[PDB]
Formats: sequence, C-alpha cells, structure tokens
Amino acid sequence: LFAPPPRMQGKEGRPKPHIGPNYESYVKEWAKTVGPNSDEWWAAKARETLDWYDDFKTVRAGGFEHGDVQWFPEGTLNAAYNCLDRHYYKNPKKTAIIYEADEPSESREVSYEELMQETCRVANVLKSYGVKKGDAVSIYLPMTWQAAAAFLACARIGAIHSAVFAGFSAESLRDRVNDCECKVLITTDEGRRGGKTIATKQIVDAALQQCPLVENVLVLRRTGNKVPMTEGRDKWWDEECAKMPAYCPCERMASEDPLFILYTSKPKGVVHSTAGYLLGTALTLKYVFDAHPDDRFACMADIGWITGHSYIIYGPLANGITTAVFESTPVYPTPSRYWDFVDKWKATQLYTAPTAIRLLRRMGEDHVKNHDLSSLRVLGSVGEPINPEAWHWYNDFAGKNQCAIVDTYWMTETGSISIAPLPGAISTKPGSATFPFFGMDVDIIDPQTGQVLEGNDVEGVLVARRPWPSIARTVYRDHKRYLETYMKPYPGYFFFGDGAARDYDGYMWIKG
Amino acid sequence: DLFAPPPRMQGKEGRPKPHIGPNYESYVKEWAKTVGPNSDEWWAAKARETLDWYDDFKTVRAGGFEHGDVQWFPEGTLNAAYNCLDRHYYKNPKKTAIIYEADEPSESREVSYEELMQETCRVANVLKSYGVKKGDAVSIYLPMTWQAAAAFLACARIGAIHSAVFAGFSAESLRDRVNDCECKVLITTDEGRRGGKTIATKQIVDAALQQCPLVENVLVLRRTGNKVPMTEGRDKWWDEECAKMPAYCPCERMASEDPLFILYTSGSTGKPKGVVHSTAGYLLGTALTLKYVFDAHPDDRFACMADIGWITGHSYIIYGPLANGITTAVFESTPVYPTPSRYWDFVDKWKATQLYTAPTAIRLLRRMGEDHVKNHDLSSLRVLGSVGEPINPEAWHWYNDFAGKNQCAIVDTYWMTETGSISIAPLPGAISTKPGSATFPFFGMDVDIIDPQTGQVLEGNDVEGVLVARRPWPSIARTVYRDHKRYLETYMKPYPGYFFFGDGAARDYDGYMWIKGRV
Amino acid sequence: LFAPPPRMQGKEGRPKPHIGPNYESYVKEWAKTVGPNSDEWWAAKARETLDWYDDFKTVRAGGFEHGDVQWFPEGTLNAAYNCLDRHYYKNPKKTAIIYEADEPSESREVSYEELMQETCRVANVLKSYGVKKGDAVSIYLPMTWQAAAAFLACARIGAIHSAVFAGFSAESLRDRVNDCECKVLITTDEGRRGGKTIATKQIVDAALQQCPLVENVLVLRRTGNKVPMTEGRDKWWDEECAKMPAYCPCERMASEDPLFILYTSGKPKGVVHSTAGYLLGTALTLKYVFDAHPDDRFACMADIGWITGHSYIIYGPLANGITTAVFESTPVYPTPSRYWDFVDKWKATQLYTAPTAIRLLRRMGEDHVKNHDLSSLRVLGSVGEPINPEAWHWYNDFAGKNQCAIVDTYWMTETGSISIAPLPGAISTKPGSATFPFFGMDVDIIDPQTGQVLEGNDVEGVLVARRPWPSIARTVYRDHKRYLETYMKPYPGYFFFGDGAARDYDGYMWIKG
Repeated sequence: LFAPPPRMQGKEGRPKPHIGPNYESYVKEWAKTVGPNSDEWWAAKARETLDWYDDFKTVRAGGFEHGDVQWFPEGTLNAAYNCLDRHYYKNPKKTAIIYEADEPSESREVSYEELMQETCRVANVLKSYGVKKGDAVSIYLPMTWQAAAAFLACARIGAIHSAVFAGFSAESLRDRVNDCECKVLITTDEGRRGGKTIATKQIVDAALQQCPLVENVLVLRRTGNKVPMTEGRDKWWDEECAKMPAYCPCERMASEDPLFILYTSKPKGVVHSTAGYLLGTALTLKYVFDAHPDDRFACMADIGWITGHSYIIYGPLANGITTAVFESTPVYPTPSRYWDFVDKWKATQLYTAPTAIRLLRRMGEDHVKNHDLSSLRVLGSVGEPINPEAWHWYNDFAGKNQCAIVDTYWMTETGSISIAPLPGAISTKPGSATFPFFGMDVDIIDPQTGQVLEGNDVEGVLVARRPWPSIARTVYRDHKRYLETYMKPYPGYFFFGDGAARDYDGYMWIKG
Repeated sequence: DLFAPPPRMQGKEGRPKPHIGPNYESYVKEWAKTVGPNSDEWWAAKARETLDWYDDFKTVRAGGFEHGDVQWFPEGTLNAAYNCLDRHYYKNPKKTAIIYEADEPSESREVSYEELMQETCRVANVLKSYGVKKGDAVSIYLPMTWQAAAAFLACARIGAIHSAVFAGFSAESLRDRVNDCECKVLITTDEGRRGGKTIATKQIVDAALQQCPLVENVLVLRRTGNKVPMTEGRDKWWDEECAKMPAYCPCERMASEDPLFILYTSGSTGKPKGVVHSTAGYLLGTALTLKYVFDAHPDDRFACMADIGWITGHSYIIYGPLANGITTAVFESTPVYPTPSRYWDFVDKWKATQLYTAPTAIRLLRRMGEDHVKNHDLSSLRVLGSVGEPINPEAWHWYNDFAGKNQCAIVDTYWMTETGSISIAPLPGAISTKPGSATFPFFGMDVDIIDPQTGQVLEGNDVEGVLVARRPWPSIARTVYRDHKRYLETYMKPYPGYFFFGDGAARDYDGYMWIKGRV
Repeated sequence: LFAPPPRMQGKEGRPKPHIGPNYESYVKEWAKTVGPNSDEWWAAKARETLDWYDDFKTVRAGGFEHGDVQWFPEGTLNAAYNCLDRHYYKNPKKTAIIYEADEPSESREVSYEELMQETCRVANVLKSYGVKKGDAVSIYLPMTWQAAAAFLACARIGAIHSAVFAGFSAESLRDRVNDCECKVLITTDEGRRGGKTIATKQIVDAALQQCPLVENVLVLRRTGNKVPMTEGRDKWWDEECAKMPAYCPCERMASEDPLFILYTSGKPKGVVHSTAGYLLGTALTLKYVFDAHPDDRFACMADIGWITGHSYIIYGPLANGITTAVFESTPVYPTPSRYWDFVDKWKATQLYTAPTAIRLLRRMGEDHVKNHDLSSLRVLGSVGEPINPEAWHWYNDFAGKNQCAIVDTYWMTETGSISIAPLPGAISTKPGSATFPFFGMDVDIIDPQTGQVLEGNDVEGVLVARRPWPSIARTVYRDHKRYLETYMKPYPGYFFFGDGAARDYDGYMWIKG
C-alpha cells in the first residue's frame, strides 16, 4: 500500500487535488454518480463542463437490451467549439499543443489561435469538397500536431472522422476505408518515426487502387520529399488551405450525433456520440489525472488508437490545458528521450504504456538517474496490467518516489477510463486498478453460472450494471454484432470480456 | 328529438369528468375566446401547453385566404415524432401506445411506447442511410399493420414528407401518386391480409414501378412471409435493414411551417391533387380536437376504425391520439370478419373507451342483424363517433340503442382533408345532440352560410346555403403540392374572403348546423 | 463651414435628429464605439437593432493579420426575416419599395406584404431547383423592384447571391458566373433604361454558351418581347412562381455565414460579406448618417449591381423598416428634371446620388430645377468620387435650396458601409470634405515613405484603419491569399484602403488631398 505522495497533497506549491484526502471522500463523491439520484449530479456536471448551444431536458434513457443508450438527447453543441473556440476567446496565445518532433531541434509550441486557424482552414477545405453533416472522412496521419486539427475540423462541420493508424498496411487501410464508405481521405506524403521514413502516400495509393468511393485526397507536406500525386484526386494541404478563410462557423450538432468511428485492430467500427463521450473524457482527465488550468499533460500514445483520441486531443483540449504530441520513439536518439522531454517542457503528468516502461527498464538506469523530473505529479499506465517490477521501477526512477502511480483499465467501447485510483484520495497497490470511476458500477459474475458473486475475495468476469455517458453507441452499420458482442453474453449487463478479481480490501485486479 | 349528455359523460359511474361542460353556455364561453380579435392569447397558451418546442415562437398567426400564405407560430421549431413518441417514452416507456387488432383475432397484441419508438428510430436510420434529407418525399404503401405508424413518424423524425397511398389502390393510381410526389424511396409490404383475403401489395408495387423512374430504394415489410418477387439492389427487406441500425435516431429540429405530409385525393382516374399539411398547426389542431371532441383522458383507449391511407387515419389513429399520450387502436380486419360481431368483440376484449367509425359500417352491421350486438357488454365505451356523410336518423338511433345501449354520447363530426381536423362537432359533455346534425363548430372555426347566388351572408336562423369559413384555423391545408394555383382556384376564388368547403348547409331555429351534401 | 440647416434642427415639424446638435455630442457618442470598452456598446446595438433566433455570447474576435475577423459568432439570424418578415408582421400594408419605372406613368408602390410574398415564391422556386444552404446563385437583373425580392430570396434559404451589373458584356458575366461556380441564374428577357432596350437575355445566352455549370435559368417577363428560350434550362419567373405557395420558412443562419459575393470592376475578385455584421453596419449607418426615421422615404439613385445598391437600396433601408426607392430611368430621361419630378411626386425625404449625375444636371442648366418645390427633402448625400466645391455649392443652392444638409460619404466595397461621413444633425460640413469617421471606424494617416503613423493635424499620407469593424469584408471568394496581400500585407497591423488622405488643422478628413 502506497499513500499519495506529498506532491499530490497540495504541498510544495502544487495545486490541491480535486478529490481527497482519503478513500472516504472518493466514495462519498462516487455515491452521487450512481444509483437513485445520479441524474441531478450528471445534469449539473454536464451544464458545468461543456458549452451548449441549446440546453437539454432529459438526462439519460435507453439501456443495454436494445442498444438505445441516450444522454442529454435534446441538447445541441459542437466538439470543436468546446475544444478550440471557447478557449481561444479567453486566451488566444496560450499553448495548446507541445509538438515534440522526431528530431528534438524541430520541437515547438502551437498556440490555441494557430490550431483554431488551421482547423478552420481545413474545415473550409472539407466543405468545399462537398462534405456534409454526417459524412465519413478517413484520416491516415502520423503523430504530427496538424493531425489534431484534421480531427477537430471534422467535428467542426459534423463529419464523422475515422482515424487509421499510420503503421497499418495497404490491406487494412483499404478494408477500413471501404467499410466506412468515405469519399475524402486526409494523409501525409511521408512520416518520420525514430529516424525512419514511413511511406504513407505509397500505401495510400496502393489502398485507393481498390477504393472506388474515394474522390478527394488531401496530402500534408510533412517532409516535402518526392511522392507520386494523381491529378485531380490529390491536392496539397497547404495550397488548398491558403485559399480558404481562417474562420469557419460551427455546426450545431445533437448530443447523439456520431462523433467518430474507430476500428478495432471484418473490423469493428466502434461509434461514439458527441456530448456523452466529450463529457466523460473531460471529467476523467480532470479527476483521474488531477489536471489543473496551468498543467502540461503528456500522453505518449498514438492518435490512431482510443488513447490518442481521448487523452491527447479531446480530453486535454476540452479542459483548456496544454497537451503533448510526441512523434518519436522512446529510445530515439537515446533511451533518455522521455526524461529529456519531461525536463525540457516541464510536463506535470505522464501517460505511457507498460511496454515502453519495460523497454526503458531493460535499457538501464543511467538514462533516468541523472534527470530532474521534479515537475511531474502523476504517472499513468494504460493498455495492460502492470507487473510489480515495472511498477516499482516506475515509482523509483520515473517519479523518484514522489509521484502517484495511476494504473488505469479501460477499452475502446468504454470511451474513457473505467477503473483507476484517484491520485489524491486512493492508496495504490502495485498492479491494481483499485476502484471504478464516476458513473461506473462494475461487478464480478461467475462465468459458469451467470450469477453475481457477492463480497470480497471473489473472482470471475467483469460486467457493468448500467450505461455511462461515454459508452460506445453502436458498431457502424453492424448493430447486431454490437449487441451480440457486448449485450447478449450476460443479459442486463455490459460484457467487458476480461477477468476480474476482488480482494479482501475491495480492490479490483484485472486478469490478462 | 333532443338527447342530453348521458350519465357516463357527467362524471358519474366512476367515469372521468368532461373537459368542457355541462351545458351549451359553457361551450360558448370557451369557444368565444378562440375566435375574433383577441384569440391570439388563447392560441398561444394552448400551443405552449399542448406541444413541446425546441425553440419558442413569437408571432401567433399571419396571412390569409387571398394569397394562400397562412402562417401559424412561424418562428418556432419542433418535431412531430418527438411530440408523439419521445416525451411519452421518457415519461412511461411501458405504457401501451398501439393495440394491434390483427386480421385473425388470435394474433392481436399490444405495442408499448418503447417498442414503437425503437422501430421508428430504426426505420429513420434506414431512411437516412438511403440518403433521404430534410424536405424529401417518401411514398408509403402499407395496409393496416402497426408498423405503418412506425413508418409515418419515421419520416416525421427526419423531416421527410410522407405521402400515404391507400392499400386498395390499383397500380395506375399508385403510379400516378408516386410520379406526382416525385419520391425516391417507397415503403411497402409483401402482402396484406384483410377479411381473410390476401392483397398482393408487392405485385401492384412491381407493376407500378415500371413507370416510375425516380424510385431507387424500396423497403418491403415481411407481413405474411409468402414468396414475392424481389428486384436485386432496388428492393430490401424491412427487418434485415433495420437489424443493422441503432435503436435511436436524433430528431430533426423542424420549422412550424415545414410541410408535414402530402395526402392525395381518392380520384381513381385523372390527376389527383396533393393536399399539403404542415407540422405545428396540424399537430395542435388534431391534439386539441381529440382531447376535447372525444373527451380523451390519459388512461383512455381510443379506437378509430378508419384506414391510415385517408385523412381520418392520419388525424385520429396516429397523430392525434399519440400526441396526447393515450392508447390508440390499429384495426386490420373488416367489420364482418369472421362474424358481424367483430367490433363488439374487440371493444369487450380491449375495453375501449371511445369508438370512431363510418356510417357505412354501422348501416352494414344494422342490416346484418341484431343478434351479433345485443349480447355484448360494451360498458367501457363513453363516446360513439361518426365520420363521413351525415348519419341518417335511423342509423343514428340504432347506434344509440345498441352500440351505446342508450348510455354513450353520439358525436357526429363533419370535416374534410383540407381542414386537417374536425371542424363541426358536438362536445360530448356540453352539447345536446340531434340525430343527423353536426351541431356547432369547433375551436378556431368561424363558419357562416352564404347564399350561393347573391354571395351575401345569411344572418339569423332557419337559413340554408353554402358553408364557408371566415378566418384561417391552425390545421388548415397550406397548399396543393406544386399546384398552388389549383389550391387558390378550388378553395379561395369561388367566394373571396372565405374558405369554400364545397357543401351546402342549413342552420335551424336553435342554431344547429345541418350538412346537406355537395353543392 | 456650413452649420446644420433648420430642417435638421427639429424645426418646422421635422423629426429631431438622432445625434446632435454639435460636434461634442458626436464625439461623445463615437468614443463609446472604439477602444477596449466598445464591446458593451456593440452588444447593446446588435441586440437592439436586429432580431436573433439564438443570442450570441462573444462580441468580436480575430484581426487583420490572418483575416479571421469574427462578430457575434455564436448567434443565429436571417437577413430576409430582418428585412421583410418582422415589418410585415408589424404593418403589412406599409410601402416598402417605391418603383419609379422608366416611363413615369408606370410607377407604383409595393407594400411589405407583396414584396414578402414575391420573395417567398422565389425562395420556393429556388428550393425546387435543389439550391441548398451555402450555394451560389447569380443575379443578372436591371433596376426593377422584383430584383430586390430575388436578393432576399437568396437570403431566405441561405444561398449566396452574386449580383452582376446589367450593363456588363457577355465576357464579364461569363467570367463572374464561372468564378462563383453557380448553378442557378436569375435574369430578365429585356431591360428598359432611358428609353433604350438592354438585350439582357441575349447576353445571358451568349455568356452561358461558355458556362457549363449553370443548369437552371429563371427569366423575368419585364417587357414581354420575344426572346430565345432554351428548352429545359430556361423557365419563366411568373409561371414557376405561380406553382409555389406564398410563404417559405426562414433558414436559421450563423452570423459568419456568407451573405453575398460582389465582384469588383487583374481578374475580378469576389468580395465576401457576412450576415450579422454587414446587416448591423448598414442599418446603423442608414439610421444615423441619413437620420432615417420610421416614416421616412429614402431615395438612393444607385444601381443594385454595385455595393451602393446592396447597402442603401435593399439591405439598409429595409432592415430599418422604411420606404426605399428603386429608380429605373436615367437622370435626363425624358427631361433633365426627372430627379426633381420624382422627389416632388413621392415626397422623398432623403436623396443619395453620385457626383457625376450632379455634374450632368449642372451642365443641363438651372431651368429644370429652380421651379420645383423639393421641400420634403432633409438630407442630400453624395456617393463615389469626392465632390468638387463648385458641384457642392450647386447641390446646396438648387437641390436643397440652402435648407438641406449635404453629406459627403467615403467608403468602398470592402468596407460594406459608409466609413467616413458627417452626421447631419451634429457636424458642420465643408465643401469636398468627408469630415469624421463613423461609429466603429478608427482611421489614421500613415506616411507611405516610412510606414509610421503621423500624429497631429495638417498631415497627409495614406488612410488606414487600426481595428476591424462589423461590416468589413471577410475574404475574397476562394482567393483569401489575394485578400491578405491586397488589404493586410502593405501595412501590417492596419487595413489599407488604398486612397490618399489629409487631415487639416480642424481634424477634418480630405480624401485624396
């Protein structure tokens, strides 16, 4: 058992945590988000967190049985307005994105004004291409800052953006593009990762050789090298954006209008809504990572996954804080890249994967010992349960026994973090996700009998009793597959698909 | 021959108290506020309590008969599907919305608001996937199954204009209506079942579509499951398409004067004309008429035995009853199948509180004998209504004596497709009825009798002429589809300053209105 | 120095001026419209002047550097609703347009109800053609009243209308139509001006022979003479409008959605204006610069093919709910007394003409003007080139009989509305001077040789604007780079008008010296 460190207790000049200082406060706050009278809490949080064009009347409706979950159905809003405009109107010169390029000398800060102008130009280009509200736009982009714009531009005009990981081959890209039935694709000529060149344009051409519906391609000049260009179909990002105004009006979108499609690695196109997903990600980033207005969040993931969707673009920007876009690899040029970045930009939170931590552990302790890293307050892990060795190395070297280790468990269909300790309230056990988040009422079911186990020291499958705002709403044009995968195995519950155990203290352990 | 309201309509025997009553002066006091120069306040208040608005309105009414620019609450936005399904589903998802009385009595079942809303959302998602945008036209060729309602509201959910065609029409009439409405999506069934007989609906659709080049997508509902021809690409199954869609669909925020539906006349030969009805005014009129004329209450079970292919099915089977949040009945059989006692068997089975049928069916049941009706209970009924030609005194007395057992109020209603809702009818809790009389006009309707030759308004009682309306009402027809000149010529030019119903009318000594048939 | 006349002092039964009676009152009012504390004044004026479907939250944002000027971004409204619908609801029988035809015997009044019904029919026709929100519609129309309706029709459904001056040749019309990429063109069979016939449909056919994107043409029967008609492509205005209802719902449009494109006369550039800011600017300018009152009859003798016709014939006067004049003839047809005959017949209270017309009327002699009454006029305005002192004095002596205020106005297509002009009830005028800038305009003089702002009076240089104003142009259509180079690059941090200016010892502004 590791109590919260002094940095997370509001000492040494650090901001006081939102929830604390013990387990009782967390349980008192969490009891309001579930059960009989959670509607008032969720309505207050929704009206406090987001800006609405039209206010809503009903809080929640629907259920698991037919996949008709609804949250704030009567309200209208826009994700791009909540992530860009309302922050640009308040502090245009505040930094929104710290772009850590592949080569450290090319790193620079991007202000909210610059990101908003780029987003508006891209949205104008998309509208000129004929993209309407509810259309699909494919995005095949590497980890550059403009990718964020390419996301928000879609959310600005009501288009549904489908991100494809830049490392995917031509076949997977073709499958996802064909399934989403998009007509516009946004990509780069080449990408740069770890000193290596990714031929994104060549793969895009190979895939589009079998994609009849794609008519317009927008190519970003990331490196400026010679790449083939098909006349008429493909146009340069900069040349097209130079013709458009730096502002574009925001479409007024219903809360249940789809925001993006994310294909799981026939692929499942997971669909998320606008208001519920945005509210869930904003609340999770604010509370689980104890984000504050002047914080500098750093998530070392890729925008082609749900982690990059939630905790690089939508989450941090909805809160109006600085987020980091990291393009390199953890061991380029030297295995000290992460700590050099942290010391260079004074990052306050860090969010990486267990694999990177294990690789850095195998690389030695002569790349972390001589680093300051005093700005960090929270160290997070995402993707797999962490083993004690990596957890302790993370606590001892990355945090210098002074940062809270937040091990989070979630998946693409939950939208945001489901189970994770609150850094200012929960004492952490190495390798445990501890307790569920707001709006999440999870339990353990016997797989053989289907009944719900009661008490502590139990083990079974992990299920959720009631829907939460950021839950996935459907699988794109395959709702029957959605119901079969998530609702049919255990009626009345949402099936995560992972085993879970509850120890004597009530902590939840996820089995790999 | 004057019949006072019965004890069932007086709040006795445990029945709910009437909305308006108990005498004629009470009706007059309420009706005086709905007409004249100071009726804006009453209509604004009624619109704000009756319907749920996304955006509030500022102006109540504008326009007139001269140029056909009638406007009601122009600045407000709302949705008909939200007012008919979503709010009631949020209030009580398990309440029954539709009692589906199938052709075979053993196949009848209840449909809840949740199930209807989910089906409507799936169909709306399918229509959106087909590329239907706001303001588009969708033709509906369906028999009296409950899913037909799920089709109607589906269009109303996405802002499409639905055009219903009666299932008994031939291929030529269906082709004419489809070609005139210029639709690209058609909704239909494989077969229909009525009175134990099979309607080859899909065969007629296939025959008609050979001369309808603009139709690209056909959605076929599997009502019976028998083998019917299916064109690849064009025709898709209802269940298979709806299984791929989510059970929810956001509601389009629609202007008050955005067209709600197109209804073509019953002309089997020639050029049918499409009466166009808007959203807010028509919905308000039908809701108010169903609440007051039939004295509908939240727990009532309204039963109208018309067809959804006509205006009666539009107003008092789907829109009117569901906008009030009550249970409505969808009746698929005929009055004499399997036995001439089907209506009373249905009434006793589902304990319907109100009945709304046509004089022709009542006359047929009269000629079929008294042995089929006199042995039923029928105590749940409080109101018996008649829609169509004025009911003759003989049929009126038979209806009073046997269907209501001299304990139900008989409400003879006069209206047309162009009026949207009931224009002249007695209030059951306030007005004493005479056999064969439409009594007094409804709220917002100020009717007079004009001499057909001189064109002057006949003041006083004991007069006879043509029936006209002085000022527009919320549920009036707004135009004839792409033929506004025909609309003006038919309804506005014959008597300038008045709306021409096209029927003769006589006002007797007591002021009761008697309809004398076509001019 | 000419003090305001008694007619502008609230005497002889004339309405009291909005701003007056001296320069100090004008400066006191104008100090609120510029600086760091102008947001409250602009928000109050926006919420008082226009009707909004949804209220706005932010007042202004953006700047000159990147061409991202924003005004009231979160609000929604409609220009057709503000110009037609609310006035029609308030008073349907009030006259909106006085149509002075080429033949004076064919002149007649158009009520607000009639204009609204015509606009609704045309909007329904446009919707039937498949025109969506944000589409471009070309308008090649002469100075008939229906043209105004057409404009508002494009505003009612959210389309972007691009007006082309009726005297343009086939090549210019083809270039503008091709650049705007429209699919619908609204035109007439023939126009009538000065007793002469303009073959409008012939030029339309010649241009459309090289315009592949146009599919629907709507032809208005102005004269009824026989003109060529292409089957399918061309349809008559009256026959199409007879099939549609006389009402059409208004699209709820964002404040920063484009309202119209106006090409300047290299290749033509399409100046783009927004909805809320341009409408507010024109309404305020018409209300204050011309001292318009609810019962006034404004008369502007410009053409709807230019920015003057856009701002002070259609949008500005109708947004205020007053009567505006659509003049089809020429100043010298049938006789050089046409302007004064029109003024005496319709009792116009304000007049807005070009210096060239005044010079021509001077060359025509005095016998045509000295015997008219003209007592209804209160304001005489000039639009275009700076007026000479001699023409100014002739205008003051004969048109106004030394009892009307002369308003010299300086502006351009990219400003949207009047930038520099005297307030008639507050400012004393000098012959040939634009006096002082309007509300929201903060203009200085920059020495072109050094690029530094000249401080003090009795200086001369180029005229620049420090901060954006609501009615500023937002971009050049599909050529934003050209917009930035033309208006924002030569002097960074300032908007470059492109005209010389001088400031005398009294602080008055003298355009081009």
